[PDB]
Amino acid sequence: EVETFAFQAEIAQLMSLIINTFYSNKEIFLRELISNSSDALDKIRYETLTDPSKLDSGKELHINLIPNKQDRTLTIVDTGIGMTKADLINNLGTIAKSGTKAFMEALQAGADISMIGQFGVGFYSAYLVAEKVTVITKHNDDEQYAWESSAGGSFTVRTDTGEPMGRGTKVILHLKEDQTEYLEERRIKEIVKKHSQFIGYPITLFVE
Ligand SMILES: CCNC(=O)c1n[nH]c(-c2cc(Cl)c(O)cc2O)c1N1CCNCC1
Repeated sequence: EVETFAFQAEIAQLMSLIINTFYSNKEIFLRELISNSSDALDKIRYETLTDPSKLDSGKELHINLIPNKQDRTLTIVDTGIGMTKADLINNLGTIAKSGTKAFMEALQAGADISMIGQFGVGFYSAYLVAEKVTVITKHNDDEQYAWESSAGGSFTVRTDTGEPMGRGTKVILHLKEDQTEYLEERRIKEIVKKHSQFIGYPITLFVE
């Protein structure tokens, strides 16, 4: 059923640095998420170039944004390659330990946090606005899993006999009391227009 994993020390440190460092420009989280989705869609597209069956689990490659003012979530869905359980345990497909190192040094030499994605650990910026992050993922070569954490040095993984998804990744953000602007139509379109206007895949913003 539910396995529990400790973050490597370095991720745990990045996460804490992200949660505590005073830093106003929290909007970038959306850009790192959308850009992760796009990377993952590149990958299923690439793979399909040589094997068309790769797309049997769905041929539309797209990114939806789904706010929910009632649950206080913002969900980013994509029809990318997805991750296996191994990928979810191994820092969500990232090279997060070396990447946290280069980010740490960079930060001490005058990066700011908005530059997190140049170090390959953009996922973690989700913790700028979310108290808890659940990732659901289905890869063609594995079953559906949900990865979850509220930081604090640990994460969980479990099989998701929830809503089958076909193929993709779904990042539900459970937003902090004071970051509900990220749930407003007006405010999301603005961030997508500003940081994510040249993404090679349709982005749909759902309405409620
Ligand atoms: C090994 C093949 N799978 C993937 O690469 C993958 N599948 N889904 C994602 C993904 C990860 C995050 Cl954090 C996200 O917000 C969206 C994604 O699609 C993936 N990424 C995106 C790039 N960083 C590594 C994990």
